[PDB]
Parts: sequence; C-alpha cells; structure tokens
Amino acid sequence: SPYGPEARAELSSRLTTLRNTLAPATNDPRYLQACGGEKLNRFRDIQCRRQTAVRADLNANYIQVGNTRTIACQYPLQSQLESHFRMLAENRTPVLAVLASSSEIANQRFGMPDYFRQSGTYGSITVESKMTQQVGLGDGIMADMYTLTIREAGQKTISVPVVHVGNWPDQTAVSSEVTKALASLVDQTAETKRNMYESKGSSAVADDSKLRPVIHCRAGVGRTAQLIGAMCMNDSRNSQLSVEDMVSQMRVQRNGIMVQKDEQLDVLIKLAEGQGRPLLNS
Ligand SMILES: O=Cc1cccc([C@@H]2CC(=O)CS2(=O)=O)c1
Repeated sequence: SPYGPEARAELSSRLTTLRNTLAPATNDPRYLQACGGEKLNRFRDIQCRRQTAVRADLNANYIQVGNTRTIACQYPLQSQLESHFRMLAENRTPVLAVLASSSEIANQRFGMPDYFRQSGTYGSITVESKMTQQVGLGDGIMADMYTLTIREAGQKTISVPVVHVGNWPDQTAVSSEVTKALASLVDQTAETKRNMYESKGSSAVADDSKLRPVIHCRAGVGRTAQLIGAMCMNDSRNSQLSVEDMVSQMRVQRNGIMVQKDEQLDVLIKLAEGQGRPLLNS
C-alpha cells in the first residue's frame, strides 16, 4: 500500500533526517539572527529561515508549497507588535489565521499579547478590532472572526480579516475533517478579500510577496504547518505534489520543526490518501 506502514516509515525517515540537519547552530547562516539584545525568537530553538524572512525583526517566513504562497510566523512578542502590524498592512493581508487557543493567550506567563481581539496603539500604528461572524468547524472546534483596521499617519489604512480558532490545543491535530473545513474557511476568507482589492484595481494583485494568508499559532510550526499543508492540498495547481515535498518545502523555508507532531503529519497523510496524492517522491 502506498499509504501503509512501510510508506509511512520511509516518509518519517526522510523527514527526520531533514529535521535533524536543519537544527539551528549558534550563529547559523541559514537562520535570522537577533540584531541586538531584543529577543527575536519566542522559542530559542524555533528559528526563522533567513532567506525567506519577511522582516529583519520578526520570526516570520514566506512559504511556497508547490504553488501556494503563505506567510507562517510565531505569535508576535509584545516588542514586535508594531512591526507585525506593518507586515500585515504591507502584505494587504487577505486573511490572518490565528490557531493559538484562548487559554494560551489569556495565560500571561506565555507572553502572547491579545492583539487582535481588542483595539490598541502600537507606536505610531493604531488598530481597531471588530468581531464579525462565528463558524463551527466540527468536533466542537470554533472559528471566531474579526476585522483589524490598521491605521498609521501617512500610510494607507488596511483592514485585515481574522480567523481565530480559539480551541485547537497545543501539540494536537484536529481531525482531517476539521482541518479541511478550516482550510476552506481560510481560503474562502482570503479569496473574498483578494476579490475586493481586485475590484478596486489594486496593484498588490500583481506582487507575489503580497496578498499572502498569514498563519500563526504559538511557535508557528505545529498547528500552523498542519493548516498550511491542508491549504496546499485545497489548491488545484498542486496536482502530484507529494507529502514529502510539502513538508520538506515548509522545513527548508522556515525551520525543521514544521509539522511538529506525528499526529499532525498523520492528518496530512490522511488528506493525501483521500486525494490519491503520493506520500513519497520516486
Ligand atoms: O518549543 C517549541 C514549541 C513550544 C510551544 C508550542 C509549540 C507548538 C506545537 C503545536 O502543536 C503548535 S505550535 O505552537 O507550533 C512548540
């Protein structure tokens, strides 16, 4: 079976070698380095590929899996919020998908600022948050939606749709069914926003650094990677892109932890199987 235990063990073997090889060394030229004493990486060993980095002071990466273009990042640190909002505005972000739980955000020990559910001022940027609809995704998993209106004197005002899944626990995989529902919601949300820009003649539509969905959880490697893999499978341009390719690309473009847990890989495998998509490269 191309999805049996032998295939899965070979997949794991290739991916584990890759993870181990991509582990960050001290002052690794492959990874973005903190430029002074301000902390860059939320987690010391979850680093940001330098060549695909979005901003010099964020742990955030441009990701292209097959043809699917996204930004994956860590939950921004308090000191990073103004730069994070500039990244969101500059990218004309068509959807921000936050997969960190409400309980994580509320726990002040974790230093996860509540930046999208409340209005705020961050240096010269002001942000207005408004709640919109709520969508059940299956298995009691809920998506709460918001818009963030990002204002700054002398910048164009940009509003960003947010899909917050507030009850996807750390270090778990929601089911393949929930994942597919979530991927559809995120893609549909992005498409509606992109369409609006297109309807106004917007130039962002010609630029590939822009109009990227931005996805983060806590570290931006587990729940984030599971969603991005699912989104890549929802994109018809990615026929024959293997699970091996998809995971390897996320790893070389962000870090070797992408798809952190076996159960998160298993959801990708199950989604691939449902499509007749290969696990391994021949
Ligand atoms: O040390 C790495 C680390 C620390 C806290 C959380 C995680 C998460 C694993 C997940 O399932 C989603 S995540 O936030 O990338 C990874």
